[PDB]
Amino acid sequence: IVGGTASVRGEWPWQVTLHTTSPTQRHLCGGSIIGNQWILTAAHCFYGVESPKILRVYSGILNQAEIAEDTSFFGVQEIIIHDQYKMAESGYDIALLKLETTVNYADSQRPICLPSKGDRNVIYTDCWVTGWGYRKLRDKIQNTLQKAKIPLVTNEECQKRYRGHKITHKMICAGYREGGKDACKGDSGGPLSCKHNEVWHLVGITSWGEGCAQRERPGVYTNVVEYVDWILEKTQA
Repeated sequence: IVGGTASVRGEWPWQVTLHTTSPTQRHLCGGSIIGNQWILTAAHCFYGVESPKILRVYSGILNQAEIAEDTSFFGVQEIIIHDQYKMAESGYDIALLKLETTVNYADSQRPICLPSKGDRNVIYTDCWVTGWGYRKLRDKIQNTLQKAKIPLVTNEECQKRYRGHKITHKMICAGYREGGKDACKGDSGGPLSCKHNEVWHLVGITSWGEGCAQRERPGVYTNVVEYVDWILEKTQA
């Protein structure tokens, strides 16, 4: 996260840190608890990932330092990547991780509400992007979970900033005209949480951007509401 600040412990209880154990353990991507056995994240986070066996999901984490060899984690039973996914910039950057065991909800770990189709007319004015990603294009994974408040921009406005791309209605962007605050490498798969009516909704999934926090380059996110039918289909046994 560029231009953000340290999060308060338990402030984003749905935020998880997805680790890979290969070659050695490290943070791979962010993700969001949306069900007792489900994490919603980004499809492009599994590039090169041949098996879910090398994945570990850690919930209720503030500092990466809290994660040690003796720290409990959730194994991943199945990685579900949208069948239309090809690459982040072309959209459909969404994936579900079916956990081997169920998450016991508590103040430190709880699900974020999925957006409602009836709220695509709502104007989210309190949205935040979170993660342990880079604080600078050329950086490294951060210890403390960072947060940054970023305004949503219309897709028409976003398209104007990415003329070489096709910003579809299945994407949603957030950023400041002058840049300065944005998600970055390592934040991928993380949530774009927006508080509406005293309730937090998973509006977007951190996906991509032209570098990080540059002026006139809004961050691009997977427009979650466009995937609620997909999520239901893929999670409904």
